[PDB]
Amino acid sequence: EIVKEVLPLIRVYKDGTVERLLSSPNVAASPEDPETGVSSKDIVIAHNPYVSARIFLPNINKSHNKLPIFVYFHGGAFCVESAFSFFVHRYLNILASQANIIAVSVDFRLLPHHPLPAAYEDGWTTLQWIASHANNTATNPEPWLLNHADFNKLYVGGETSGANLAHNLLLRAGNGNQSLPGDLKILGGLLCCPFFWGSKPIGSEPVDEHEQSLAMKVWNLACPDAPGGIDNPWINPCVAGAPSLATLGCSKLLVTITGRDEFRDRDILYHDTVKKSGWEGQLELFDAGDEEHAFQLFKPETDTAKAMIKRLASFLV
Repeated sequence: EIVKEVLPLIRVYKDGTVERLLSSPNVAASPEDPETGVSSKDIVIAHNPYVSARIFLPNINKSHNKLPIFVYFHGGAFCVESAFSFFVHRYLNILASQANIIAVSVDFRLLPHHPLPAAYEDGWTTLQWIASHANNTATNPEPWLLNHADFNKLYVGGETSGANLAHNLLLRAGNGNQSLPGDLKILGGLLCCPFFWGSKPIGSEPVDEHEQSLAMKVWNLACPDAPGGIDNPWINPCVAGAPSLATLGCSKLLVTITGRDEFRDRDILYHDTVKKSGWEGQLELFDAGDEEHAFQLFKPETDTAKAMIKRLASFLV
């Protein structure tokens, strides 16, 4: 019997058995991906609360220099998708090889059982875990990080809800009484169609249906206790009295948008607010074209997807 529902994404029963939308099944890590040459391993970042990940290492054809790290958070409205899906595996294989970087695909906790800020906390745990490698305080070090990772080139990002998550990580890092082990800094933020919303319809957003929007339902499930509801700074970063976007804790920031994404105008407002917030870094915007959310993961062979991957490659640098 049904306790919660946010169709088409998720159904939760009295017993805590959950039906989720599943856009692709999980695939296994690979010693060497046939198409891209990227190696992957599944590792435990933390046992409790349980946080795992897949790490991606491109072909090591030269080893003069160490590689940028890209910590990636999948989308799925905080309640579906996976760090290990066919789509994410194949996508990060492409990115890792094209950009020549190490990728970390984070399997953070999801609704219904873990409301925000659980996912936020898991991302922070991930970053601490990475930074403890750099100052030699990691109890169970990943050799790939010790051997191939350039810790001065840490990038953090994702799609939609995952990009929202990265954004909140940036704010935490830019907070004064917050530090990573060894006071490690984040180089860059990559936010691809980030999930942001608000109580008032803006731009091309439908006016009357706004109260019934899927975003309202998703936010209520992810964080019902949130003060201000859909206007809480976690979901609406441009809301009055939110932390200033001048405190984003990186030095380069690329915001990615698309034509058919429901978050287009929110994303556009967000970038523009960062621009006039006083933030000091390299701020960039990329309009990926007439596409949906995350189109490049689904159709990586299109000219538009290839153009996006190329653009990202020149950013993750």
